[PDB]
Amino acid sequence: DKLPYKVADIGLAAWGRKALDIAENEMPGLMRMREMYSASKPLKGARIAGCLHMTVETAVLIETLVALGAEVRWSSCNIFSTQDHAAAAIAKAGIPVFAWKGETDEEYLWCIEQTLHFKDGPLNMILDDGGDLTNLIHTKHPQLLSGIRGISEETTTGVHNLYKMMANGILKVPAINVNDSVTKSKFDNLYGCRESLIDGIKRATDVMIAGKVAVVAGYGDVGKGCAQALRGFGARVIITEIEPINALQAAMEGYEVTTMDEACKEGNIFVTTTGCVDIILGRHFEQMKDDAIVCNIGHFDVEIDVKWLNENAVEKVNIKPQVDRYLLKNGHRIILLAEGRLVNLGCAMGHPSFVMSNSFTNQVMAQIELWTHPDKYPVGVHFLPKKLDEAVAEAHLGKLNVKLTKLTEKQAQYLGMPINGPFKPDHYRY
Amino acid sequence: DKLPYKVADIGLAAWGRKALDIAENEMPGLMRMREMYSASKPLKGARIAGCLHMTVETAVLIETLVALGAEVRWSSCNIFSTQDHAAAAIAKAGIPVFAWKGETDEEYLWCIEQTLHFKDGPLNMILDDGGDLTNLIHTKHPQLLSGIRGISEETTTGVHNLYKMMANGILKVPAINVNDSVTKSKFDNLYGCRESLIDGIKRATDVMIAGKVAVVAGYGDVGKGCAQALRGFGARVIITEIEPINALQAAMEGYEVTTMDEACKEGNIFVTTTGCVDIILGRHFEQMKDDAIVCNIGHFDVEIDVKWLNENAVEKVNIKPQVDRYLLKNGHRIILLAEGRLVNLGCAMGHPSFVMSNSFTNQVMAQIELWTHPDKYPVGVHFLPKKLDEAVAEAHLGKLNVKLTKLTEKQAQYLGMPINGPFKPDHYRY
Amino acid sequence: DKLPYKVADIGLAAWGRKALDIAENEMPGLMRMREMYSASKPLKGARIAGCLHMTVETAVLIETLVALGAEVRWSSCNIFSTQDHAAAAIAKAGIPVFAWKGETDEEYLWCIEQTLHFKDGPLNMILDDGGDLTNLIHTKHPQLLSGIRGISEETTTGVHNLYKMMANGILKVPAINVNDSVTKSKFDNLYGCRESLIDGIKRATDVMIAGKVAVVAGYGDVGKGCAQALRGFGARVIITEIEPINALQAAMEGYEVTTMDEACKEGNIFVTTTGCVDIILGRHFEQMKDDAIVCNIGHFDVEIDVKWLNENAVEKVNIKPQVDRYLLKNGHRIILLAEGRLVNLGCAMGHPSFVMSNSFTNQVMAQIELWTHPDKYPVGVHFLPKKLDEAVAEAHLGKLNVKLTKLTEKQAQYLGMPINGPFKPDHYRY
Amino acid sequence: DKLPYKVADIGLAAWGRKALDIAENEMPGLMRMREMYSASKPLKGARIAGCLHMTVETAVLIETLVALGAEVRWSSCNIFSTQDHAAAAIAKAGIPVFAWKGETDEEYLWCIEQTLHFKDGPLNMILDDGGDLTNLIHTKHPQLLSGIRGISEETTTGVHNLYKMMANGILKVPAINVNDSVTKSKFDNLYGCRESLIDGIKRATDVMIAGKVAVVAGYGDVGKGCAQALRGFGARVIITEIEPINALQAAMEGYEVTTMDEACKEGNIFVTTTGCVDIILGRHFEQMKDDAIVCNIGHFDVEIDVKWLNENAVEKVNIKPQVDRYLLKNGHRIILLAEGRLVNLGCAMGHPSFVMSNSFTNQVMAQIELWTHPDKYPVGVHFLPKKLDEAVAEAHLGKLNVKLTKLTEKQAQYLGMPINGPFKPDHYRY
Ligand SMILES: NC(=O)c1ccc[n+]([C@@H]2O[C@H](COP(=O)([O-])OP(=O)(O)OC[C@H]3O[C@@H](n4cnc5c(N)ncnc54)[C@H](O)[C@@H]3O)[C@@H](O)[C@H]2O)c1
Ligand SMILES: NC(=O)c1ccc[n+]([C@@H]2O[C@H](COP(=O)([O-])OP(=O)(O)OC[C@H]3O[C@@H](n4cnc5c(N)ncnc54)[C@H](O)[C@@H]3O)[C@@H](O)[C@H]2O)c1
Ligand SMILES: NC(=O)c1ccc[n+]([C@@H]2O[C@H](COP(=O)([O-])OP(=O)(O)OC[C@H]3O[C@@H](n4cnc5c(N)ncnc54)[C@H](O)[C@@H]3O)[C@@H](O)[C@H]2O)c1
Ligand SMILES: NC(=O)c1ccc[n+]([C@@H]2O[C@H](COP(=O)([O-])OP(=O)(O)OC[C@H]3O[C@@H](n4cnc5c(N)ncnc54)[C@H](O)[C@@H]3O)[C@@H](O)[C@H]2O)c1
Ligand SMILES: Nc1ncnc2c1ncn2[C@@H]1O[C@H](CO)[C@@H](O)[C@H]1O
Ligand SMILES: Nc1ncnc2c1ncn2[C@@H]1O[C@H](CO)[C@@H](O)[C@H]1O
Ligand SMILES: Nc1ncnc2c1ncn2[C@@H]1O[C@H](CO)[C@@H](O)[C@H]1O
Ligand SMILES: Nc1ncnc2c1ncn2[C@@H]1O[C@H](CO)[C@@H](O)[C@H]1O
Repeated sequence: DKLPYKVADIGLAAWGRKALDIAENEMPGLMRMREMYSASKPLKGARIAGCLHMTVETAVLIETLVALGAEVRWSSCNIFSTQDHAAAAIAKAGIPVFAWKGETDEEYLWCIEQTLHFKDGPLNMILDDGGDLTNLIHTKHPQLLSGIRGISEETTTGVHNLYKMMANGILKVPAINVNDSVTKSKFDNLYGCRESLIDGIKRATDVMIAGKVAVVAGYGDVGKGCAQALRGFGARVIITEIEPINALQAAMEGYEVTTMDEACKEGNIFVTTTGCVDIILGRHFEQMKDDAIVCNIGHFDVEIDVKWLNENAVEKVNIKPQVDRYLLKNGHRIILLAEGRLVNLGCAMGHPSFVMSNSFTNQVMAQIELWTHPDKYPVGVHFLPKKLDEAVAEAHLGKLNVKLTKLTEKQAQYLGMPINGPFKPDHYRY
Repeated sequence: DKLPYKVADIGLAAWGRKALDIAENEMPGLMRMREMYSASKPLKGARIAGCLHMTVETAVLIETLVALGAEVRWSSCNIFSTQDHAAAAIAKAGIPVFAWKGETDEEYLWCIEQTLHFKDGPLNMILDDGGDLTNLIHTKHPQLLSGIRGISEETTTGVHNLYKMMANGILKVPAINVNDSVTKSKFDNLYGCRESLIDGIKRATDVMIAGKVAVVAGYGDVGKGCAQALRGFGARVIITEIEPINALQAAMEGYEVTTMDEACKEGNIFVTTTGCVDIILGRHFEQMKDDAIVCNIGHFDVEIDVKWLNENAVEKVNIKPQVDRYLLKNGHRIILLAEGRLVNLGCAMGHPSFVMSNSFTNQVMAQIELWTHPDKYPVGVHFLPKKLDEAVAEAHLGKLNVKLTKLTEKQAQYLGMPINGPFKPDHYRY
Repeated sequence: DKLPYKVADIGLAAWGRKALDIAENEMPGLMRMREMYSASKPLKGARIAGCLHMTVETAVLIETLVALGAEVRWSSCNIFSTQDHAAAAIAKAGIPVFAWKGETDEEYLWCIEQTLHFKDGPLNMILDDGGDLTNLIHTKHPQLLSGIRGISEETTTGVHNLYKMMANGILKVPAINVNDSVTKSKFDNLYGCRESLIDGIKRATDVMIAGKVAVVAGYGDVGKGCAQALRGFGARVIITEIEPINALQAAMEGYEVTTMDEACKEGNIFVTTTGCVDIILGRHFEQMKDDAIVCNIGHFDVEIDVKWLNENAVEKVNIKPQVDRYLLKNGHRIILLAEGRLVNLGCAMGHPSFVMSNSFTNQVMAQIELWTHPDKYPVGVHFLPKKLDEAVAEAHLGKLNVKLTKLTEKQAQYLGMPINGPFKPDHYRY
Repeated sequence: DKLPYKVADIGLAAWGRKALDIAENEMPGLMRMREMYSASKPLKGARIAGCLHMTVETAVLIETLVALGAEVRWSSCNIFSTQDHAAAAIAKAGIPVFAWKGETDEEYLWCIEQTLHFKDGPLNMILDDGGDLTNLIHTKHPQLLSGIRGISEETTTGVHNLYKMMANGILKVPAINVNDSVTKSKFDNLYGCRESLIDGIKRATDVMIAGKVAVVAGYGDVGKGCAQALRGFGARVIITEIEPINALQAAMEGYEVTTMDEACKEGNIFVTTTGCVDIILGRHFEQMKDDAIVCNIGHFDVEIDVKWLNENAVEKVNIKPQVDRYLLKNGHRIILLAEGRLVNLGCAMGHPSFVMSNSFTNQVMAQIELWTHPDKYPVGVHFLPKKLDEAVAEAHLGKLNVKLTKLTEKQAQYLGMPINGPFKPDHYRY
């Protein structure tokens, strides 16, 4: 009857395997969860449904969940985020995958539905990134909410929506805040974007960063990280915000701060890290310098009113996959990347293996807590035990040769914490 | 009988007032508290005794408190931090001041006792910086504990000693952790230091930063700032940490992380941002390069073992106030700045006015809650209302010309916060 | 008989043309040269044969040359650097192109042989980048030295070999040192590599640059630029050099200077900007941590002992074009890139359009001088008029929106230069 | 009769010497010129007259000159650049010094005159910095030119006024362009200001760099360093220039380049590195933000129209030595530093010892060339031999733990250079 998996070219399985083995070598954390729980298989009897850009990095994660005894039905939470060779490998591995690069929004949903029913019945766990899976089931298949033991959210947009469902009595299952995890937000969000964002602008535009004026919307971890990438290349970064604290940070860092109404007149490259709608309007395109490159890193595509463009451009010529050059009714052109969607994961390849492992480590730890200590997590959105947090970083210090110092009893007694024990307070903010 | 105030040279008040007039212009938040709460005098019937480095910046805070209608009796929490003209002006402004640069331990504790009693009776509010004002009373004069309505801690050491006092029911009066306030820890700690450290290093040694090797022990907000400073000058910074996360951060920032035992052989400039004992031992000094520069930026002077030096050095000469060249028994020399005490406030002038206001506005804000919302604060250690937190940054945006954007109804709905209302989640770390 | 051009897929013509259309807008200089001399056609009667990586950027150069009234026959100076869609356009446009990515060494030479004869007889002008075209003819077809009016050198290596043939009496025609031109050397060499080096490593390995140790061999313009790129992502850069001034530089910049013998032990990513043989040897390979990535940004592939790896590696697997993973006899694996040859041009797309236009303008400027004012250039190696030089930077100030300032008579008189007249002395080193 | 020297307070000897002892440790170059030429005493018979900011680092140059057999008479090329303890040491040493911080415009000249005649007769050698000494004699005492064997210029201004005198046949004695020495311009000019400018501002204003708008006029080596300094402190930096190449440079560095006319309205800190007059005019003062900080780093005081303020300001209050707060008619205040003269040497200590040794090694090298190999130096202005240049640097590598690499026969043969020999071509600009 139904399909066992749907990928682009299963003949990409071998090239992706080499890719996977190479990525494994950079994923210290993840490989550590394997050589620690493979025998005890803590996720035995689990049937996980995931919605995460099927990238080479997600395969390493998916095989880490399978090594721990879990069953997995995958999907990518992006039509352009998928990496076909990473998929045509997981499929070959025997894991039913439904994801290719460039699925239509109609395809997108079919792929997610394919991962709701296993052989031993419906799913019992959710691994989400963006919130499509947790909401698609919370509103489209409310009869499965009961057989689902736990939820995991990858990104901020996903965790902001959870907190909403909660405050609106719509959350019927417990979810863990992976994103907000220091070793997650202060690494993947910041450091990750610092290298993947421009990798995306470059591969698609091949533009020279030095000289340009880049406007970044929002100064969050993704903003602080994005802004550091352009500025470090020779660009002049302006920043727009709605948060006093964040706004002061950006200025105290050398960044001019204004509105997009006045900044759209100077910028050559525009980047949205914002979590909400209408960041770059048509009233902004009408003032942008010629060939101005516009992209958005945020999760969903509604930061850039891509509609105004396709409905107000004298013409639109696609240069190549996920790259568009429009001709405005004023002469200027506006190279649009990934049709307004995630730029790093659609024009490039996402965050680097190392950084990606820091987040998946947290994802695997979360899946293990939820599926195993159900009593520890009542319906709501819980953080992950700091202890487990500090654990992710510790698992990666070896691959970087980081040599931690060691307190003595003299100091331990002095400070008051354990020479061997914890001391990382919950107030720290990093 | 008693003394009205004890200061170095009251004839320094004229030059101070000037320096004070220049700083007011740079401390917007402070001024904004004045042009808002002087008439209503919210701190009325208040008798504040505070321990904080009597500098030009602590004078604008002090006079802002009296404007708000308080009774202030000052004192400095460091024998070298004081800024004479700043104390001369305060003394002349008729405020009871006890403090000068270069006091003996025996004088430093006398100065504190002088600010325990007011005409209308003992104190009832505490503004600390290090925990020495809240401890002296808690252990020496416990009987006044009753009269004390609240506590306000300026620095991480005070706040670390607060959660302890609580963990052993030693704390008999509530206190607000001003340090851990976003607009204080991520600005005064990090930025502040990113400017005032080297100033103290330079002003004392006039040493060339570029090309040296700077060893910074501890990668906190202070360690992240001090490192960058040196690093931005052309130095090669090595970092020593005990926490993996913090350590991972440095390693992800390009810094080389190891132990001091191995790094004491390479460094030229030694900076301690750690908050605990024995960072730089003799076991190190014995391996340091000729004329290595060693200083401490952490609050107290037990980071660097100045004792060993004093009792293991061939000869110790004094080039100028707070600068000492030691002649080790191996011929090598070691320039000690401020004798292991705070180098920025010791050899320099401390953080700049603009960053100091963020902390002082928080300071004033705190007292207004403690003294005015006692119910809201039960014995223990509390955080300052995020709302007022975001209020400080706000108060500084104008001076910087930061042009904040404003959400429309459409957006305000989307996201789910108030176009004009709050949306700053407490999960945020910054 | 003979072939009209030989490209990978002329069915890429369409795609390559859009790519060119986007570039032209980014290469202000080349167009300015077009919109200035396409009517006066200064290159009329000339038959240019160039050996420069046939990429999109060079496409714009060629079409500019032809727009100036010249005949052109092209070939790439690298077996992996070619950009087939850009060559398929130059092909359709009617221009004879003998290039494509991945040619055999035996093919690479045949492709150059095709660009030696035109219908009107042999070439009379040479546009080189590496020294292969000027050498092939000097040593293989000496009977053609008479017909060549001039030479144009793109890179250091080429201009280094030019200065030799001369010192040896082998140079039979005059050449122009393009590389040493300020708006090329300090722009292309430095800024081009600061952006394209990394873009080469990523697309090829997708390695996380933050947290790694990057060993850079050579601190020339290409070195200073690679160091800065890697060091801005969080990598730890160690530099190796044979020159004190350059060495004192890296040093004074925060970099650690040592020898590859010591460095090969700490390095994670190795980059050779040096222009001579044996920069990285097997004696090193056998000390490199696991999976170390080794690439070469110099011009020729003799900096890394590739021959050793092949004849000493237990096994070699090719992950994907220009990416090989080697298994040494100690287990460790070495990820070689581009087979030792140019990493940016072979793994990425070379430098971004903007920076290449500076270089490519100098180029067009040279061919005009040599072919038009031969009397000015007597057998040897010369520099491009300091005046023309400054003109390359001035034709770009507009696109960047740079607002130069203008002296007044009072000033112009003061200094002693022309308020409109030149002043940039040749002592200047930038 | 005449005076043996003139200092502010000879009692300052003791401490100066301590500072001189320490500085010697940071000047690996000057000491090397000692342990090498003190016995052979090459400057025997020389009566050197030199105008250079009499500072601790100068006293070291001076003492090196005497150790090499040269007689000496000194004066400061600045009214506020002198360091009284470093002059009270040279005086006690027995050397005739005529300098002291804060000398009226008339004392400045009388000091230079004192150093025009030695017992054995007039001067036969000049070591200048600015061109004061060399001009005063050329125009006031032309009768000494015959007895003067050579000239040494420390800075750009003077060197620019030498090529000038030459171009006007008014230069009657051979001079050496020391400034343009790579290990001088790309170190003293660049890395020197990077630390000296902000130290001057800081000590003077103690203002906060972070979050301010800084305008640097002139993007030369001095502009490159000051720009980078302010920038790494968290300040936004606007750059003004008249040169297209230097201009593109700033822009490809991310700096916004405009004109003071537009800029003056934004900046908070104004720094002049230009070499000419009328940089910051009254027309600019009337638009500046309140309490803006203005200062010049160039050599002489005519970049900032100080005369205008003095004659258009409501009132001018002196904050303290070399610091003034002016009151314009619009209520705004202008904090003027050093009265418009060098800000790094007038309010700070100048460049750190280490860097001042590279410059001073060249200084002592030139005198040994002019005063020992005259036939080699005809009337005009020459560059110090490249061989000697590379020596300066090479002589500082050890102190910084730099570990240069050595070429092999295999490579030297390759390149064509001497494994042990030189190769630093003069086409290199560094
Ligand atoms: N591209 C990736 O690979 C990737 C990685 C991480 C997170 N994300 C996405 O990024 C978003 C979260 O960003 P984060 O975690 O880096 O930081 P965050 O959510 O903390 O950042 C939000 C910041 O943006 C500001 N902002 C909100 N509305 C704005 C408006 N209209 N104009 C200007 N600024 C505005 C807010 O004030 C806030 O300071 C989510 O949508 C998440 O999906 C994507
Ligand atoms: N001089 C100033 O201007 C100034 C400013 C802020 C805070 N302080 C003082 O400094 C401390 C606060 O520093 P902060 O808030 O920037 O940082 P913090 O306390 O958050 O960080 C301390 C860091 O030091 C590390 N550390 C602890 N012991 C160590 C050891 N033995 N070896 C190596 N590393 C070690 C910890 O892992 C931690 O990450 C307090 O003492 C506070 O009083 C002084
Ligand atoms: N990939 C590209 O885009 C690109 C761009 C420009 C130049 N190049 C190539 O680069 C070379 C020119 O370099 P450039 O203009 O960037 O700077 P440059 O030529 O000035 O660099 C030479 C530097 O490398 C150093 N060096 C020489 N031998 C060394 C050795 N054996 N070990 C360590 N260091 C050594 C030299 O001392 C010198 O400082 C030529 O090969 C040229 O063909 C490639
Ligand atoms: N105080 C110090 O420590 C110090 C150190 C070095 C040099 N200096 C002085 O600085 C000058 C030269 O500096 P350098 O060697 O760093 O570089 P340089 O002489 O190359 O700098 C000159 C640059 O300034 C620019 N400029 C000239 N007029 C301008 C104008 N009206 N507006 C804007 N920009 C303009 C020019 O375009 C040029 O690029 C000399 O006067 C020298 O005396 C002072
Ligand atoms: N390489 C990648 N593979 C999988 N997930 C990624 C990757 N790159 C970024 N992400 C995650 O994507 C989320 C948003 O969709 C970010 O929070 C980040 O955590
Ligand atoms: N300029 C200064 N005046 C008063 N307090 C300061 C100053 N500089 C730094 N500090 C404070 O010193 C504390 C540690 O003693 C830091 O928390 C910071 O708040
Ligand atoms: N994008 C590119 N297109 C054409 N030539 C390039 C490109 N990138 C780098 N180069 C040139 O390659 C030369 C060395 O092969 C460098 O001097 C540089 O000028
Ligand atoms: N510390 C210092 N000692 C002596 N001369 C200095 C000092 N700092 C800078 N200078 C010199 O002042 C010159 C310009 O007057 C600069 O070229 C620089 O060489």
